[PDB]
Amino acid sequence: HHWGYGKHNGPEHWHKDFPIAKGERQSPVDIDTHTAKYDPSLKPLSVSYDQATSLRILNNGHAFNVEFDDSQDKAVLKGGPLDGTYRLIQFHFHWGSLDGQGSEHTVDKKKYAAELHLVHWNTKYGDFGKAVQQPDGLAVLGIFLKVGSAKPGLQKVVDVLDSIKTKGKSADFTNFDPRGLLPESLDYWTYPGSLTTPPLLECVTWIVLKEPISVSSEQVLKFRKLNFNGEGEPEELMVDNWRPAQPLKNRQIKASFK
Ligand SMILES: [Zn+2]
Repeated sequence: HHWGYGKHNGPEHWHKDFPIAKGERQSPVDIDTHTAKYDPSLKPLSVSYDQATSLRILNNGHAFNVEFDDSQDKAVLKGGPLDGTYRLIQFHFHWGSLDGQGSEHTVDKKKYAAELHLVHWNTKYGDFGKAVQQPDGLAVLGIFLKVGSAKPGLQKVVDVLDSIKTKGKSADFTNFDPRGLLPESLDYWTYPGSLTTPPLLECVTWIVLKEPISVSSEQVLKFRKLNFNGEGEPEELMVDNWRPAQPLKNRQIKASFK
């Protein structure tokens, strides 16, 4: 037995192995745009991805992860609600079985077809494993995906998924530029939260972009051909790998824009 997204091991079960699932600053949440508070003391995001060095793409049994070299300040996030410098370590997606679901965050109860998470860790803690133990240890940039026109910058990712169909498989994935995954605007909401997968640690500063990117029906369809299972095991399609919205509790969502 292990946690997953099935009927018998899904989000509603996670609290048994990971009690923090019922904690005070769990993610994702519903962003209520009318009760979000505009904060003019919030700065612009500074995204510096021009020296980013992608290494590998991996099917870890619940998503696929594109990994980056985080040994130096190559791809960093600064500004916004953050204090200090956050290094990009990986990005991954959450998606659905149908176009009308897939995102983790929702906006006035609207679900998007998928959600992209660019995960960064605060360099003052020296390594990722130390960072996740701290309340200001990670920053995650969340980007919604809607189905419309194709996203050209996503296609290199889509074309390599056949080679990592099953859990545990990995492929070399160098020279991918994550700047091709960003929307035009960097307007955002931000709130303190958690990882949305076990161990669900409450160490994340969420930065959710307002503007979705559009991908084609064909591109998201390829996501849905991946497998939760390992090679030689019964085929389980990797779909609906999203956690539903959690209670906001004593938190406020702030907006960088009016
Ligand atoms: Zn995620």
